[PDB]
Amino acid sequence: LEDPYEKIGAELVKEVAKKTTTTATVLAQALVREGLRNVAAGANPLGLKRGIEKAVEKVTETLLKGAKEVETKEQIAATAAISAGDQSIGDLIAEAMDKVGNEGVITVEESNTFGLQLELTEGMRFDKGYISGYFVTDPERQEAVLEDPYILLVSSKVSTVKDLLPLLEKVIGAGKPLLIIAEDVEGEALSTLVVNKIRGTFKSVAVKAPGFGDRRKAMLQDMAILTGGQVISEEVGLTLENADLSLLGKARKVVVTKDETTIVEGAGDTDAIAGRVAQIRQEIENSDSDYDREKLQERLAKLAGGVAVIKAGAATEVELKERKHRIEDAVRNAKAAVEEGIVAGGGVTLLQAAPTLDELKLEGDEATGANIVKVALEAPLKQIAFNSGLEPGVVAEKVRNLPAGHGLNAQTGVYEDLLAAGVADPVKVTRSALQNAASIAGLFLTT
Amino acid sequence: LEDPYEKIGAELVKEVAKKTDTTATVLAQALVREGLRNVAAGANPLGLKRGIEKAVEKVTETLLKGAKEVETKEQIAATAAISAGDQSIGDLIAEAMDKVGNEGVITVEESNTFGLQLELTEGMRFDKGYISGYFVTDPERQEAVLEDPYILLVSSKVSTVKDLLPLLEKVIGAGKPLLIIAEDVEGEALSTLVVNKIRGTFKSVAVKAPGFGDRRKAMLQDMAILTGGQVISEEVGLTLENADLSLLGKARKVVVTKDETTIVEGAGDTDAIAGRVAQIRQEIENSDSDYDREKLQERLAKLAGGVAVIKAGAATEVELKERKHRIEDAVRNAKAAVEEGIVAGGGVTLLQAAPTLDELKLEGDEATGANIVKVALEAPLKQIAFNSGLEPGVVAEKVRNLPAGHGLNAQTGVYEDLLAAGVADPVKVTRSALQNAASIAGLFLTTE
Ligand SMILES: [Mg+2]
Repeated sequence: LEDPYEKIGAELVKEVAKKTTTTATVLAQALVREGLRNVAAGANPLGLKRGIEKAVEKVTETLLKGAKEVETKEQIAATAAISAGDQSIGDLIAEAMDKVGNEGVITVEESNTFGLQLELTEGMRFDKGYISGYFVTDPERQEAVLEDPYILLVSSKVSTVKDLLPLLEKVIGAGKPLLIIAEDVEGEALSTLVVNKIRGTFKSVAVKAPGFGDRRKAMLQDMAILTGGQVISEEVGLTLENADLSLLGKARKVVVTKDETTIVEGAGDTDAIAGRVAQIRQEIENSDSDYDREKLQERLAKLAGGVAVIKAGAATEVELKERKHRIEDAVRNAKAAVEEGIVAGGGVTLLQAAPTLDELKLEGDEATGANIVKVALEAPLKQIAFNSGLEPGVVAEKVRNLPAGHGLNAQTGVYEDLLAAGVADPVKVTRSALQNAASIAGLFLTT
Repeated sequence: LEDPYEKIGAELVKEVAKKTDTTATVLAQALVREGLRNVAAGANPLGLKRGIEKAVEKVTETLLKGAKEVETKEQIAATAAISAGDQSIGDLIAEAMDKVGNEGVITVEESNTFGLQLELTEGMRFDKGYISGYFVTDPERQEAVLEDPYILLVSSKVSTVKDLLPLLEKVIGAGKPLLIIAEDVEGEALSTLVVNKIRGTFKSVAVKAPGFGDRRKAMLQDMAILTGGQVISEEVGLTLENADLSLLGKARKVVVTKDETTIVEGAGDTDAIAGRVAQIRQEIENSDSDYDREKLQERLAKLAGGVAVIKAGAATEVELKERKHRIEDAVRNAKAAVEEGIVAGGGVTLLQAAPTLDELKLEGDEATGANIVKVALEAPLKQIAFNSGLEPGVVAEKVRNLPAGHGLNAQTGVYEDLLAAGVADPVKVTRSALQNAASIAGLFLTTE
């Protein structure tokens, strides 16, 4: 017996949570559900809202405090282990993470041998995707992939053709593909690119150069040095209309997604790349302004860290797929666990955070909004036990009474330390999930 | 044969000219002495003045009308190079106007490298200066300049001393200066900030946040993102007690004048910024009001625009100051050309304008007031002829006649096209000079 009016809300919250999950939705649905219930009893939608927010801030802290850290390769490997359901894969990720460090570029690649192989190379990644989604090549992943690409680096906009075709020709005359990173690519240069690309006459991609202004020119310089090319900036005697392939950097493979370009390989001497690396260590030392050291460490990281490449073997392209996926997922989990740490999954951490909300003194509407969150904190667990075909109220009461870290495991069915068991979660994820559920829920009780 | 009187008065005028704003001074003197003779011949002040005012208008629409427009990077470049006495400069500014766009912010600082530098960075200028002039650090330029500051955004009034202590404590702890932008900064809060600045204890500036109510609160948030800071509010974010330096935003430099605040190089995540600019473009499209719309789009033009910096090849001395104040003039002066156009430089475009006065209602005293104007229009060129040592009336008569758009030069001594010959003024400038003079003259007539 579910109230029609609540059901219609339920579905409006779900159809939203989609766009911005399973935890977050079930968690939102609960919040909104208790929301409408108290809004109907004459309660300020706003007061219930701010009250929720305070509750969520407080639970957040409590979750970040009571979070098991993940630092040793050994631990790290275990986290990735779970995320992929394979010890072999987690160890290879932990290896890679150790080599290039937790925050390093770790891509995964379709090897033709079989098994699982780790290789390191140079390259870097920046948060700038393709200009047009028409530059795409693997529709399912929504990525463009160039192979043995020439790299055009331009410190201005590109929109004419009169300066493009000189270069373009000389590049198709090599039967090589091309990545161009410029201030921007505007139509007549964007369309000549996207078009020749479908004609199949010319494969390529265009990406907005990262940053703004002068730092932007230094990051293009960076890329030239890490690619073996020279930045095209007519301001210093280097015409676009006049450029032999000599001015373009090369690499092994480029990969552009909706928001990040990855170059893999080089591309400039070990000398030059060392030179740049040092010079940047210099600026770092000779600066007393913290911003520039931030942005410098940043440039350094990409330039110095290089790229870890995980190689996977297979025979069905579908397996190659499922594999690439599984690994990629384990990476992002690994990285997230190394940042706020890790916590018992199963929705137990959340349901056992509820009693932290008594340390909170609020009055009326903001106090109810707090107690609403307190009830929602159990939704994820209760929801799981329901799919498990167990008794929601009943499981919420057999867990509300157990050691901090133990609850229902729907794999075995055996109430145990869920952390032990490898039912865990990166706490970033549990904290994100609550926060969104609480924005969504807030917005609802207000619009 | 100078008149001790007209002399004693031309002199008095020159001083009232050195007040705000020299073409105007010669104009104002010409209007006043001519205006005096006539007053000393019966003619009424109020009458002549009123007349001058109406006579100036006419000369205005006319000067606007005879305006060679400027759009292109060529033209624009050309203008600034004149007003700067360099063509590197001209270009460098025309360039600077290419990038940040035409009505964007273009800052000039004195650097220590040699080649005048164009750096683009994130940043912002808004229309509010220092709450108090005691924050001034360069007393010549009436400016407060702050290096590597920590910026504080507060959507409420700051008055209370105690409220800030826990934050100020932490900022003195870093040797960094602080720019505070609140609803206001008054009372013991204000004096405390000031006292400390005089002492040397602590380097700050306090500025009022722009606009009102909601719309102010939104711009604050804009400043927040552009800087990496978050707006301290008592409705979303937390109290001013137990605040962290991570809350503060930062930038390479803040310039606060009597009128304005520039934030150079905000320390914000370039993509955080981009994202917000997005949020605004959306708001614009969803906007139900053509008013709500123009506001949003200038907010947007501030974020996305950033700030052109120009560094002054130095090496090495007081020249770096002069050199700065010139580059600056060449900038407000190109921004000005574009906006209204250019005209016959020299003292010319003004002269040839007088023939536009006759189309008025030449009646009584106001008839004469206007007749005074047609006279002073000669003044500009007059003075110049007086320098290279010519015959005012002769040079003046000849030029008075030469086909619309030609006149004499200074280095050139050639009655040739002077626009082409490269000698010109922003209309606006020329229009302002006359308008000002008349306003001076305006006094000497009514008052003693
Ligand atoms: Mg300066």
